[PDB]
This record gives sequence, C-alpha cells and structure tokens, in this order.
Amino acid sequence: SRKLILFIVFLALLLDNMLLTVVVPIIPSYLYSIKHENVQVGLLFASKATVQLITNPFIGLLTNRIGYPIPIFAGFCIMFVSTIMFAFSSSYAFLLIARSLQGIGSSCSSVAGMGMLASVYTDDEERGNVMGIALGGLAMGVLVGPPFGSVLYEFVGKTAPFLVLAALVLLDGAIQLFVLQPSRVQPESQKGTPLTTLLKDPYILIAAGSICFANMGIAMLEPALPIWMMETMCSRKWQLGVAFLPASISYLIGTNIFGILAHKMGRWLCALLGMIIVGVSILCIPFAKNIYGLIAPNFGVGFAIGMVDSSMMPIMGYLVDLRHVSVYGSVYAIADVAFCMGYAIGPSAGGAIAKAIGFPWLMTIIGIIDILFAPLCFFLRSPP
Ligand SMILES: NCCc1c[nH]c2ccc(O)cc12
Repeated sequence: SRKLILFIVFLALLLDNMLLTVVVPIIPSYLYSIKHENVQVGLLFASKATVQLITNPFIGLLTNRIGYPIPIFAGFCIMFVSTIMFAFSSSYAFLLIARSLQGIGSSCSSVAGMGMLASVYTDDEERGNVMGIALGGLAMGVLVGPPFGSVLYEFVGKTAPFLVLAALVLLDGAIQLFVLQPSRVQPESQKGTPLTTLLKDPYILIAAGSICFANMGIAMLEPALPIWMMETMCSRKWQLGVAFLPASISYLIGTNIFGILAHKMGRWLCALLGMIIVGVSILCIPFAKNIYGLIAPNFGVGFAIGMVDSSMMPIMGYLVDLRHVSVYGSVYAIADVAFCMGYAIGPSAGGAIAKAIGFPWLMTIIGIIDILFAPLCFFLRSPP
C-alpha cells in the first residue's frame, strides 16, 4: 500500500500551492495600508523562489545521508510555522521571514517527495503514471486557492484562511506521523554521483533546459498579460482573472492524460511537440483583440506545458538509472532548480524587456526561442 505516499506528496504540493496563491492578493493591500498608516515588493515576491533555489542542493545531499522521511516531516513543521506566522504577523520583516521559511519547507517537500516517489515506484511506466497525478496537485492548488481565500477572507476574517490552512497542515502531519513514522535516522546504501559529475551530462542539461524554458514562458506571461490587457482592451477587473483560467484547467487535463500517453508516443517526441505548440501559442497570443481571442492560445500553452513537464520529470529519473547510480534525491534537486529559475527572474526580467521594446516583441522572442530549442529534444531519444 504505497498509494499513501502518493497521497502525501499530492497533499503537500496542493497545500503549498494553496498557500502560495492565497497569500498573493492579501499582501499588497494591507502592506500599503500599513505603510500609509517596486523594489521591496519584487524582493518579497522573489524571496521564496530564491531561497528554494539556494537550498535545493543541500536537501539533495542530505536525503542521501539520512533518508527521505525526516526531511518530509520537517517540511510539515516549517510549513506549519510559516502558516501560523503568516496568520499572526503583520510586519514586513516577519513577512519576509515567513515567505523564506515557506521556500525552505517547499524545497524539502518537493525534493524529498519526488525522490521517494521515484524510489518506491521503480517501474518506468508507473513512475510517469504517478508523477502525472502528483503534478496534478499543483494545478488543483492553483485552481482552488483564490476562491477559498477570497470567501474565507470575505466572511470570517483575515486570519481565518490561514488558521484553516494550519488545521489542514496539522491533519497532513498526523497522517505523515501515522504512515511515514520518522522515528530513527536510516542512511542510504550507496553513494550519490556528485552534482559536479551530473552537471556535465548533456542529456540531463537538455532536459533541464527544456523544463526551464517551457516554464519561464508562462512565468513571464502571467504577470505581464493584465498590464497589456488594461491598456489595449480596457478589460474589467474580473475579466483579468478569468482569462488565465483556461491555462490552469488545460494544465491539469494535459498532465493527467500525458503522464500515461507519453510512454507510448515517445517522451522525446512529446517534449518536442510541447515546445513547438507552446511557441506557436505564445506567438499567436499578441494577435488577439478580445477575451474570446485569448481563450484558445492559453489552452494551448497550458496543454503544451503539461505535456513537457509530465514527459521530462520521469526522464530525469530514467537518465540517472541508465548512466549513473540509482539515487534520485540529487538529480531531482536539479530539476526543481529549473522551476525556481522561472519563478526567480521571471516577473522582473519580463517587466524590463516589455517596457524597453514592447509586449508583442517579448512574446515573439519567447516563441522564437522555444521553437529553435525544440530540435535539441531529438537527442533524448533512446538508442534501441
Ligand atoms: N509548472 C506549471 C506552471 C503552470 C502551469 N499552468 C499554470 C497556471 C497558473 C500558474 O500560476 C502556474 C501554471
């Protein structure tokens, strides 16, 4: 009964993303009110991803020395403290500290859970099958975070969403203490193929680069689209929110379908087609004149990104099993880093380029870069 571990990682990802998307609208308003009663806000937004990026390799090295369960339970304890600090703290320094601890706990959870999933489901097809479901938790959390936070802030109070999240985190921790049972410290068997040797591999580099560019696309699209919308179409407030919902729905559908469908078609071909489709959709985005023109390209973007992730997350596993020692916590530490890249320099770099040249040229450059990198996935094909 290893489905409990899958449920644990699914819940961890879901709750992490729920907190991430719940905290996003509340912080700018009351922070500005307290200042009354650009650089710092960008620093606050990027601190979580920066700290996660910095602490990924250390978790990758520590899971080899002590194992997965102790790092996972620490992810529950840091995320519980971050959720209670977010609920009770109202100053800038305490906010920065909470967002940074959230980053540390999210690094622990992501790296250790992906390593444990890869080590428990050692079959090649089942690995992708379960990683698709686990990646679906991110989409579910992003989808259900904003409405949950909005209603709970609307009716009960400001601290109510955070207290409810804390109760759910406690339930998750109780389940973890029942099944995971992190009582003693157990070392792993063999060595870990140090990061310096793994970073010289061109195939791992190609997979990581594909993930990084595919995610940086949406990471720079998401905060730069409403600014263009309000100036071109003069859209209303709710239309700014409902326009990016097709991306979140299509990501869920595409992940859950292609986690199973990528093995039969070919992981390299699925990644190549995902790159081509996301590039074409980003290129067609600037031509839209009203919300209905934007519905379809967003669906294409989400579908393609789901394809790419659900094909390239299980391959990072297959490449170390094939060319290195079968220890996963340090290779997934690389993969997670790719994600953090998109979340670290995404919004800031996207803003400056858009002010300097314009938004259609930014989208054209993203699309051209994705289209040109797509042939590189041809080298990822299995030799037989
Ligand atoms: N790595 C998946 C990122 C992603 C895919 N679809 C999304 C929709 C909204 C969002 O904030 C993020 C995403």
